[PDB]
Amino acid sequence: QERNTAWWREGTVYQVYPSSFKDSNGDGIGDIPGIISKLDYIKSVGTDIVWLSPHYKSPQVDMGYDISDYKAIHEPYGTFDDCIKLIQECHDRGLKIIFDLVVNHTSDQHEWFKQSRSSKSNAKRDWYIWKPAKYDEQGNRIPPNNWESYFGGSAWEWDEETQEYYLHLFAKEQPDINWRNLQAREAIYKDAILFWLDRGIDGFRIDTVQIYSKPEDFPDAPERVPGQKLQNPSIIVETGPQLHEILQEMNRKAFSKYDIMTVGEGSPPSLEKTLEYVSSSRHEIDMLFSFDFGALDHREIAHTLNDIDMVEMKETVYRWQRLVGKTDGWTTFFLENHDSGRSISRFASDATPEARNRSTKFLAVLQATMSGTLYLYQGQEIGIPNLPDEVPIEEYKDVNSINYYNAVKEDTKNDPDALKKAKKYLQKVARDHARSPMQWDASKHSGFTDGEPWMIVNPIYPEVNVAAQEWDADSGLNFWRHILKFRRQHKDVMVYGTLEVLDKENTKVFTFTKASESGRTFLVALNFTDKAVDYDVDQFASKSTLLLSSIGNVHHKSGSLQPLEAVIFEIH
Ligand SMILES: OC[C@H]1O[C@H](O)[C@H](O)[C@@H](O)[C@@H]1O
Ligand SMILES: [Ca+2]
Repeated sequence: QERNTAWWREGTVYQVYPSSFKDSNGDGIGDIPGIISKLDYIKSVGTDIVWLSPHYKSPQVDMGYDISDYKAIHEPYGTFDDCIKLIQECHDRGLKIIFDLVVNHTSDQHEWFKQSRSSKSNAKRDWYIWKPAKYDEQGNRIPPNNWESYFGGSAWEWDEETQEYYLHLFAKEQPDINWRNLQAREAIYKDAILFWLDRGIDGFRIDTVQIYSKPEDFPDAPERVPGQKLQNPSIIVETGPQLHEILQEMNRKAFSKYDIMTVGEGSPPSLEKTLEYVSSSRHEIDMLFSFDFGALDHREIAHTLNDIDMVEMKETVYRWQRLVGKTDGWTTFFLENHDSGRSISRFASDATPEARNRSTKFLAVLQATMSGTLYLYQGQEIGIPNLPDEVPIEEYKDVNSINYYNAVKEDTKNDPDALKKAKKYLQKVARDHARSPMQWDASKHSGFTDGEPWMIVNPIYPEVNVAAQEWDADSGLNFWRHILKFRRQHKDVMVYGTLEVLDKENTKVFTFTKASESGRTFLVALNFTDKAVDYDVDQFASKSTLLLSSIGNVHHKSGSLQPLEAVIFEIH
């Protein structure tokens, strides 16, 4: 198997969130014709590959990640031929398109589940994970173990009609597929994978790629949150006994028969296990998204915020950037997606118009200099920040936000201080900041819809919008376009370059080198603080020439880095 890999290795991915990108018929929901009408705009950002988030038939409990039919399209997004049209419209403009592959679980409204839960004698019973109840010391009915769902509460839902519990790592409406059942494997391969590979898509975003295979004895998860009864089982379900078997099967049967790229969500903590997923040798998948970088400012399982430790951040960047050049694997880099808070709000300053612009360019240098495939999320190019403090919790429509807040309200019996702390946490890292409609212009709802949007449009939209940034040479959008042109022109060091960290102990400035095997080497310095810091490039590079600064080359002062200034130098 000799393949065309350069297109995914060097390509820039733009992630589209169907519900929030563009509404073409004023019902307040985004749709496929809206996407088709904005494809020229996507191309103009610098995009090679479009990553469409789940658009298939779904009750929208988890906004597309609970699928009720792999072969049909969610009616508000448009018709089945609208989906085929989008694939062609992308292709017409030189854009590839990848779909979201959600196969750890299905909707509870999927016909496969309606059959599974119907009776214990049903032919498709074993297609999902059913377990009998356990009884505690005092005779009460309890689940098979302490596993917690990622959205709160136990991971086992009680089906009274069949007196048995079904496994659900996500919502009660997302029952987990039993991957031990070969008949269910074939059903997924045919409907969720080969059906769309046969319609000409260029690849998939594989969800929760580590958790398909559960250990046969479903043992209690470890005490990750001291003294709490239920425990998230991510650490014991990740890379299960059949996981690599499954990925190997998906490659030989589907991925290897088409010219595509596969990107998996979730990576192991070690290099040798990570290479078991992405090494060319292995013929499984091409690259992985790691949660490490996104986890520097919060701990999801404990719903706690924390200050970013500069040295841990550097070690996290190096942990995965080390795959490029020293191995036959690959890696990715991203600061945003549908499951995260806005990047300028979490990693830079969003306080003022000037700060939003300076921060957008700052993070742009951080991402542009990282090796591996680069991923942008709709909005990131124009510096959309997080929803401000004045937006109340009722507007946070995401199920993860509602379940957490409700669990605080229940477990603390409306402790008002606990609710304020729960809201503060949600204001920094909720998934809702990434789902507020795309900001196109300064008209009603930032020109996203003529109707009433399905979720609140960020109220900074009059300042922050595409049309405002299009003809402004100094906008974050035109900075993003230039930095991607720079990235392609210097791909030997930016895309394929080996990364090495210098001045490790420095807590204010991150300094690293990107070296090609051709010879060429760049040095990147980022001042993550908001005060001027003394910085001397000559202590880390014999000879150097400034190529670009995020604050403007003429504003760069030798012997210092300005607040949130990132610089690229050619050295050696
Ligand atoms: O499908 C359940 C969850 O897993 C997926 O990986 C998605 O990225 C996330 O948005 C979703 O809530
Ligand atoms: Ca619509």
